[PDB]
Amino acid sequence: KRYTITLLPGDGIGPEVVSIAKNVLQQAGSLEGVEFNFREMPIGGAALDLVGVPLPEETISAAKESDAVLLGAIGGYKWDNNEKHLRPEKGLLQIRAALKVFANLRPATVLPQLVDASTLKREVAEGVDLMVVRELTGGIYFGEPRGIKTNENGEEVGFNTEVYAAHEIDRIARVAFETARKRRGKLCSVDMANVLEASILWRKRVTALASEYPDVELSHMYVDNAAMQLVRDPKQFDTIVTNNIFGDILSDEASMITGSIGMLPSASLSDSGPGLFEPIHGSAPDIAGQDKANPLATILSAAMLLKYGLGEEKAAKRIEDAVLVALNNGFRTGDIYSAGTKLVGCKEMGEEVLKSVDS
Amino acid sequence: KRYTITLLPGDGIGPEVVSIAKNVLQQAGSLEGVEFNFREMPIGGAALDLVGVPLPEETISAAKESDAVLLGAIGGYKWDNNEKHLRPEKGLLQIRAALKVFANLRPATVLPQLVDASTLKREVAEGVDLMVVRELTGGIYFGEPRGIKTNENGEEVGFNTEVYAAHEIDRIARVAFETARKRRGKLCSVDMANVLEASILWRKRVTALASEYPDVELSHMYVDNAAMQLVRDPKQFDTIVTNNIFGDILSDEASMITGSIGMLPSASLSDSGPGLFEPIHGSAPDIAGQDKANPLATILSAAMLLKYGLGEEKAAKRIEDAVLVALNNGFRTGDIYSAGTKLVGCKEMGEEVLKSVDS
Ligand SMILES: [Mg+2]
Ligand SMILES: [Mg+2]
Repeated sequence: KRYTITLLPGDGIGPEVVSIAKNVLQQAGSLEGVEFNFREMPIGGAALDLVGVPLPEETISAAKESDAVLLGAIGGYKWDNNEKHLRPEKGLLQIRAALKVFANLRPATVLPQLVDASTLKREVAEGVDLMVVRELTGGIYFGEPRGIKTNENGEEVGFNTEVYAAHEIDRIARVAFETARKRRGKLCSVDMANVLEASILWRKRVTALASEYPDVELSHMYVDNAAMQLVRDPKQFDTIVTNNIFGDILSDEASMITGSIGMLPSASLSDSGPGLFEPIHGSAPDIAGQDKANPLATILSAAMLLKYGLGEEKAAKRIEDAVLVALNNGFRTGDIYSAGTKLVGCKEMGEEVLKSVDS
Repeated sequence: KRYTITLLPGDGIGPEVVSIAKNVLQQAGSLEGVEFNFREMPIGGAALDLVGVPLPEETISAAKESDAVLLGAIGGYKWDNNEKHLRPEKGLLQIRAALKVFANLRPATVLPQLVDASTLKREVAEGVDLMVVRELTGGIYFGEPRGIKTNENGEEVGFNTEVYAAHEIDRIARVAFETARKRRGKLCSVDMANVLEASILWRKRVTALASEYPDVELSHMYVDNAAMQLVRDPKQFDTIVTNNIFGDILSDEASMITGSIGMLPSASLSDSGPGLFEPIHGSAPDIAGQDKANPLATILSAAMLLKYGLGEEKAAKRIEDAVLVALNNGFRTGDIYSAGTKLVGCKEMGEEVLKSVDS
C-alpha cells in the first residue's frame, strides 16, 4: 500500500521528465490504493556540482533502502572534460554495481501510432515487440586483465578480457526466463558459441536451466545472425538474453529499428533489492528548460517500475493505457511529431497522460 | 596479360557458381587483352572427402603461388558432426591465415533493380553503397589466453581475450584508407574506445595514420552507434574500418539491410600476395545441382578479384556492367525474384551475363 521511491532527477531534461513521471506514478498508484514516499537524491553532473562526485554514498544508501529507483538522465557538456572517475557516467556505472542490478531489460516495441517513424517498411515494423535482457554488470567491459602494454620491442599491445563465471550467467538467464513468462513464453539466448569459449559456457549454462523453466520455449542464436534477424524479421522475437557487450549492441540496434528513441523505457533488476528504472534516451542538454522533452519514455519507465519493480500490474497497465490514449488523441512532442498530429510541449504531453489516468 | 588463378570450387553450390564466374572472368578479361591460367584445388568438404583434411598443403601452395584465388562456398551436412579441426570451415580459417589476408572487404550495395528486397523503406535503402573493411585474422576470435577453467569454488569460468598489437591495427587501417581512395574518400573507424583499452589503442593508431592519408576524410564512431546508424541512415557511410568481431557483426547487419544476400561479393586482401575472393552466401546444400543458385555474387567476386586483386579496373567494370544489364533485362534467380520479372535458373542467368559481356 505504501512504497518508498528514490528519485534521481539527474541532468539536462532529467529533472523535467522525472517530475512528470512522479505525478503519473502517484495518480496511477492512487487508483489502485497505492501510495508513495518520494526522496530526490543527487547523481551525475548534479551530484558533481553539489557534492563533488558523480555518486555520493548518501544516494547509494537511499537507493538501497528504497523499494525502487527512478532515474532521469545523466550527462552534460560541463563535465565532459573531467577525469574519467569524475564524469557523470561513472555515477551510473557505480549505482548499478552498488544495487547489484545485473539484469538490464529494454523493451523495443513499435507503437501503432508511431509505426511510420521506423525506417523499416510498415509491414515489417508494425507489431514489433521484443525484450532484450542484457547482462549489465559483468563481461568484457569490466573484465580483467586489461590494458595497453609495451611488449618486448617498441610496440604497444591493447587487450581486454571477456569473462563470465557460471553463477553470473545463471542469474541473468533466470531473470530472462522469468521475464519470458511475463510476456509470450519465448526466449532466444544469443552468443558466439561457435568461436568463443565464454559463449560456449554461456550456452551450456542457459541450456542446463531450460529444464527448470520447461514452460518457456528456448532457442539459441549467434550474435551476427541476431543482428541480421532484427533487420529482416524483428517480429520473430519475444525475449532475448545475452551478455553485456552483445546486449549493448543488439538492444541499440533494436531501439533504432522501432524508430522512436524518445519512447523507450528500461529496467535494471537485481536478485532481491530495489530495481533501477530509466529512459534510455540521454540528458538532451540542448533542449533542457525549453519544455520540448518527450516525457513518455520516463513515464513508461515508471510503468516498468510498477510492474517489474513492485509487482503492481494493474497500476502499471493504467499508465501504459493512458500513454496510448494521449497518442490516440494525436498529441506528439517534437521528436515524434508527424503531419496531422498535435505538436505539444513536455508539460502539455504530461498533462494529457494525467487526464487519461484520472479519467 | 596472363595471370594465374587458383579456383576453389568447394561445396554445395560452390562448383556451380565458380564455373560460371570463371567463364565471365575469362570473357571480360579477354576484351582487355588479359588471359588466365586456372587451376582447381580442393578445400572444405570436398577436400575432406578427397584428401581427408579441410585444407591440404598442395592447396595452400597453389594459392600462394598464384596471382589471385577465387573461392566458391564451404560447408555441408555430411561433415557437421566432424571434430572441430576437421570441419570444412576450418579450411577457410586456415587458408586466410596462410595467405595472410588480414583485410576483409565486404561491399554492401543496394542495386536499383533490387531495392524492394530490403526491409528498409525505399527512400532509405535506395543508394546504399558502403564498404566494411574488417580485420580478418586477429582479435578475440584468435586471442590468447582463452578457455573454460574451474576456479577456487569448483565453478567454471569462461574467458576470451580481445587483443591487438599496434602493427596489426596499422595494416588493416592502411588498407581501409587505400580502399576509401578507390571509393568516395570517406572512412569511418568504428570501435568501443569509450570503454575498451584495445579500442583506445585502435583509435590511437588510426588517428595517427590520418596525416599520411590527408586526402581521406576520417571520422570515428562507437560500435553500438554504428549498429543504429546502419538502420537509420546507411547512405551516410562510404568505407568503414573496424576489428574482427565488430566487423563480423556490423557487416552482417549491413548485408541484411541490402536485402539480397545472394548478390553480395567479398575480397580478402594481404600486404603483397594473392587475394582471396568469395561470395558471402553459404554453400546452400539444399539447392545444389538443382540449377537454382544465384551466380551473381560469385561473378561480382570475380569483379573484385580483377579490381582489388589484380588492378584490372576496366575488366572489372565490364563484369559489373554486364550484371546490371542482366538485371535491367528482367532476369532473376529465385532468391531475387519479384512479380513482373523473369524467373531463371543459374545457368541461364550466367548465360545472360555472358551475352552482355560479349557485346
Ligand atoms: Mg549502447
Ligand atoms: Mg558473420
